[PDB]
Amino acid sequence: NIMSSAFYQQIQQQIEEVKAEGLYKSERIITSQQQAAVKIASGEEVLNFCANNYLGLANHPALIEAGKAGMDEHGFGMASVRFICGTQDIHKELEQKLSTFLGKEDTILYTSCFDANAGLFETILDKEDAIISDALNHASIIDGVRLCKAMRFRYSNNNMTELEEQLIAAKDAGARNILIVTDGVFSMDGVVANLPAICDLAEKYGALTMVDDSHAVGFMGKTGAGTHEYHDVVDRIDIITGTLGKAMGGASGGYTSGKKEVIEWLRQRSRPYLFSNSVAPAIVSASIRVLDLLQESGDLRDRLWENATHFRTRMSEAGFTLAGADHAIIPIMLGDAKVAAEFAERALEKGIYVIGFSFPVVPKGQARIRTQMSAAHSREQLDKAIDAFIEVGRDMEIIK
Amino acid sequence: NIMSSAFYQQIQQQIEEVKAEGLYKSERIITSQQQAAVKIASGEEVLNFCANNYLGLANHPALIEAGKAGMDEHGFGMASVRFICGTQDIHKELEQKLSTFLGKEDTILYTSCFDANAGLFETILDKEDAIISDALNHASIIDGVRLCKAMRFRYSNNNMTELEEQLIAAKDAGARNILIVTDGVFSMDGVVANLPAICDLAEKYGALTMVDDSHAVGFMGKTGAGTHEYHDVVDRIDIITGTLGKAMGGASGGYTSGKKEVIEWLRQRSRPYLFSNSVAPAIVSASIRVLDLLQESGDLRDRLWENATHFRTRMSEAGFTLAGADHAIIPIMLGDAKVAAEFAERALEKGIYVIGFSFPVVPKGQARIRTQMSAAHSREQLDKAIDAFIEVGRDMEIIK
Repeated sequence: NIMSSAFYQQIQQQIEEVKAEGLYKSERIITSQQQAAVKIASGEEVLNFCANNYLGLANHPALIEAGKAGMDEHGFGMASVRFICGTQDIHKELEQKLSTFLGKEDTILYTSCFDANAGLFETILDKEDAIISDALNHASIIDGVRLCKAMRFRYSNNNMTELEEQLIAAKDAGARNILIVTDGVFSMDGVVANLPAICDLAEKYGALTMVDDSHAVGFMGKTGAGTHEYHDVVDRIDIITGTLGKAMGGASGGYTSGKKEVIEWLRQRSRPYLFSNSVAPAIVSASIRVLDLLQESGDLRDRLWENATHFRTRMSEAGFTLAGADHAIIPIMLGDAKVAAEFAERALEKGIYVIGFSFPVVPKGQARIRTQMSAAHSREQLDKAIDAFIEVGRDMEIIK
Repeated sequence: NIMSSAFYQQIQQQIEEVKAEGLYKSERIITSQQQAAVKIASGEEVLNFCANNYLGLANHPALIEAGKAGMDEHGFGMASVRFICGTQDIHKELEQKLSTFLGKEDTILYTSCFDANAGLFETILDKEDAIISDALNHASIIDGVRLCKAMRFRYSNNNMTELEEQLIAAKDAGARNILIVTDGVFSMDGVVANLPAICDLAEKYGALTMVDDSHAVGFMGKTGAGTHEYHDVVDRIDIITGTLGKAMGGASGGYTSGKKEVIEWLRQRSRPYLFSNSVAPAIVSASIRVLDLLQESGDLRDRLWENATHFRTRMSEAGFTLAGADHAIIPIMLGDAKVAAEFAERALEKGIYVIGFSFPVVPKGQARIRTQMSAAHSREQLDKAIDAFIEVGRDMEIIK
């Protein structure tokens, strides 16, 4: 417009500062499908070690055929919200299937877990209530709590002592309902949350439990229901949120599961559910097929855990410092941010695709490179990757 | 448990209160594809007049086959965000295609327009800035503004005088940047916003303009770019948000379009873009096919507008009071809430699916039934609908 010139100038300045601080996120164009071997625009094939394709279902032919079948049987889109004319039979079918898979009474579907978390806390909790969140919760949970008028309390990561202290402070504040929100798996450390201690403190202080099993559902546990099956704390965890964009396929969608009263109140008052388009029939059909496929074979889970144990053993032997325990997310702790950036660059030169993270996302100087295992990797590709990692670590004067 | 029971009991009380006021939203299961004739679980075929399938693309065979082609070429899902390893070539292709279709420099894709509005205001405007919103903006815009630390200003619907007053109050308040947010089409009145007067006031007071063309893109305008093409105010509107869940297919997805600096800053800082899964390849391929198909024939637009003119003329003759102008949304103004509910029930008995709206969404007593035209309706089905509507109006002592 007129004054716009100054406005965009400020934005450009900010962008340039982001480039100066070394935090500019650049997207790498992919020309192939989502699998273990990915083709970039430069023509090179690289081994992908930074995708949430834990079970390799993002290119599974059964899911592709189920999506085609869904598009032929129920159409491409709904072009309406759920309560008007966007609810098909496959939606309720997937909801019942998810409720039985997770062991809850009912579920409600969103187009993403971001909107599932955003539309939960404000719909349930008033000013009288209180929310107690782990300090390292996901950004969607943080924004959803920001939309909630409840009393807000945080406790440092996995510090059950601070959790009990904040519970006491919540009771003293006169809180009606108290909700404890936590990720099932902290997506930057590869550590599973201490669910038994949380449930015990909840029963001690009479509080509700919410778990975000986005990085857990599909393979964590005996049936892969999530971390609530990992610690055997089903029926003690009240609300469970999750996504389909991780192990459960990798397309899109989210869900919230709990007793029918909460789910009805969500269908009546959750703003993303009322003012956003319904879930596409292809994704719903593919997710139903995902649930069936996970009921048919635990082979992919065993492959993933074998890959994880092999990676952890071979990388711990070579002198690398690894974090986390008992999960497909294995971070390589590097310390300095520039070291993490150079490690990612060099590993890309050797044909391995990884991503490092520094200050605004993880503390300084605890810079790390988050490698993510996958059931699509074979020990040929795994060993090629691990060898490349050890080569880069030796070249950078890291491991000796 | 115990406190769980009390919590769910209070929730049940709230649900029962919602049922007492006659505001319980119930979902009707659909067994057929999304088209003009929809089959419910009771076996009946009904004519749908409450879906945003303006061009009938929700069941278009070209989009279904293009989605199958996309799933075969680029997979089912990405299982990663855009800046990690979720950006394919088709994503950037669709972004450039949309930027040229809308006449903007660049676009950015989200999994829904809800997240597009939620991730815009907080990313751009600080406390130094100010936002001036139409009092009747969509819920997604409201939630996005709620996340912004800027000064908040409202002006009554289409009241350019109050808009100028709030612009003056914002300049006097010392606002650095001022942004005027508005829907292109108000989805409850069928009225297009007074974009020329808004642009004139913005140029007078040096303010940015944002338009949410969700109910406009695809058919409003000469090429269907949106209401900014309707009023010929491209380059005068700075930012445009929109969805693909309406005329552009009806599946899911959203976008924000503007100058390249803003889109870069969004790719670097928009929280839903950084912490939510990328758009599925099927939807992206189908949207590219949508843009091509809309550039290949203006037949669907002509069918939609012919249906709209026929409906408005024949319903205005029969004595009905219709609102709106120059849009596929035609509200039948009924006044009383019980009248709107009974009209919807009776029209459902006649085999027509419509939805009425009363107090918390539209003023009392301005109850209305929002009929939405579609290029999938044929004059056979359209005339059957209008006959049913006139029958209901005669039975209810409304029209005489």
